[PDB]
Amino acid sequence: TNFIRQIIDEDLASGKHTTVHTRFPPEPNGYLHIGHAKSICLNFGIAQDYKGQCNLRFDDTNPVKEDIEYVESIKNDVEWLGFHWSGNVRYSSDYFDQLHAYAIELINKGLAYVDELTPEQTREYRGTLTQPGKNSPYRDRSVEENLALFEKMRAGGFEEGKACLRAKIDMASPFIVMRDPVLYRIKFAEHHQTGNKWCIYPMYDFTHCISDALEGITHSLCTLEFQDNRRLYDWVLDNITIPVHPRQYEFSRLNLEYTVMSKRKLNLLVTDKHVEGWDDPRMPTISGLRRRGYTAASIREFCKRIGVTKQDNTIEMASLESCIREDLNENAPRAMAVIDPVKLVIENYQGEGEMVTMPNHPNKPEMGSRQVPFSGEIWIDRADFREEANKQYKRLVLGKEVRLRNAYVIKAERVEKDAEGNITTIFCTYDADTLGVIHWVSAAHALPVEIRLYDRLFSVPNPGAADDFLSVINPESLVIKQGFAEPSLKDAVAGKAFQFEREGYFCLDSRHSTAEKPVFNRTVGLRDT
RNA sequence: GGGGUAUCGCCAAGCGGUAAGGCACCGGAUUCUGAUUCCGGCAUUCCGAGGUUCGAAUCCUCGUACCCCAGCCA
Ligand SMILES: Nc1ncnc2c1ncn2[C@@H]1O[C@H](COP(=O)(O)OP(=O)(O)OP(=O)(O)O)[C@@H](O)[C@H]1O
Repeated sequence: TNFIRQIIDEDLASGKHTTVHTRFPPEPNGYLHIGHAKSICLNFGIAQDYKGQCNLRFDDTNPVKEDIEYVESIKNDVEWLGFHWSGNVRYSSDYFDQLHAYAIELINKGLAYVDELTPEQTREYRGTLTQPGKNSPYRDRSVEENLALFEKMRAGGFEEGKACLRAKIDMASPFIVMRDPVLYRIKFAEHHQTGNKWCIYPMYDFTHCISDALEGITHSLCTLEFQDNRRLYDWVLDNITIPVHPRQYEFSRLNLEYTVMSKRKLNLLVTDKHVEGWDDPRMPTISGLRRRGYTAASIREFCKRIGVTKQDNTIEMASLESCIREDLNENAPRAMAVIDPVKLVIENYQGEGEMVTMPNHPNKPEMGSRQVPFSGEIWIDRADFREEANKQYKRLVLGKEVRLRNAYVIKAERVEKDAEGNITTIFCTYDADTLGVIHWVSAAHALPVEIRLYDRLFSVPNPGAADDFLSVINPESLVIKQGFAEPSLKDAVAGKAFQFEREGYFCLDSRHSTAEKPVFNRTVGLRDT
């Protein structure tokens, strides 16, 4: 339970409400991100918990920043997380004629006027954070005059910025938001829903409260920056004929260590091609997380974990990463692949190669078993062999034995070096009556596989607070490798996390994999210690 | 000037009766993944100073710190 639910409980009990109706309202100007997921889980979660409704409403009030691509991707991610909205998808643009009708009521009551101060001037008259503002010389036009000027606006008679509609509140109010907040501005831009029907568009504050009222939203939940704004919310609803008055409650937004959430910024990474696109696996976007191999259930857990408070905060990746590991550890069928490979032959081995039965899950027999080809000329990961080591090192030293995964206890004997002091191959003896551990892959039966080792995108924890977040990108956010994996991975499906034993949970990258050359994104590493 | 917030390294319960939980972390026991699983340890102390009370993280003063607002963006 959190503060928002205690409020809802009181509301139900006191008989203030009988049903709860929330909404998630993203603007379609970018893909959704892990931050949005916190709001989604909150809004849609309360609905199903209290057997209530939650609308998906696209706040599409600014046509020059939104695109249809986003509305489709947004609907996509919402479902993927496992949530369904109430009834049909809604749009603020759905209320354009209603909004305009309400602007007129405001005008008719003298609570709004068409101002003509330029954009620079409007800023000047607004005062500062310590100095009150001042009434525009156009502030006292007659209702009749305002009706005329507004229709001129509506009818495209004014250039952009040459006139706008404003609420007539208080230029000296300590709330900067109540100093005659603009209600309509001219934009001769094709809207993705209403095409060119409109050339004057409503501002967020005017649109949002009226839309919540019309939809019968019982609790408008959004982030902390809107606490001041709440005053305008109520002011609008108090001066127009509407029969309900939704209440807004604010909770703090999610900040994740090492990542930027600002869609402006995420947009820069994409536009400047510093990442593949919105769903690149290093992005904090829901679709990127998906491609990265996270699971809708792991994200819901994350939300469940971070809580909901008024407290500003920054979660460490350790918490996110914890969630996906827990999920995958339980449901991921284990398999084997070698990322950095150095050849290892067993001379002692006689035969064209046998077959070893390995479990799909070392702790869950229920998940079945499989037939993995063993051999003499195998593949091993470089860092597993040590020509020289100490008691700690529990892998393959040039003097002792090491158990192969689910196979034979081999024994290191004779190395062979590459001219440049490197190791070309390892020769070891095997003990036919054997069946630390190390993973392997029969050279003869090995499947060529690309591996994409992903790390955090930024090299500082709050790249946001940097003078130039771009200059603080991690150059090792993605490190590609060519390795080998057992042939069963021949049947991996896009997004189906496997646990490459002793490395990390990996998943087939849709975007890149092909027939011969599959591509595996490393979702998250294993607890290395 | 206004609106907000202050509990462990990072989250977070608490709502006058004596500091939950989770992530990280340190042990130790199993383990053919240095994984998983188990065991145990991690706030006499709740931004600071005063005060009320039998008892205060919780009430009341008085400070201090941080966040948000001056888009015809949301
Ligand atoms: N980081 C966040 N943490 C929690 N909730 C968020 C976060 N960012 C946005 N939201 C919520 O998502 C809802 C939709 O956000 P919307 O896409 O309209 O704008 P925004 O993401 O705040 O701004 P921007 O488009 O500049 O990123 C908002 O009502 C807000 O409460």
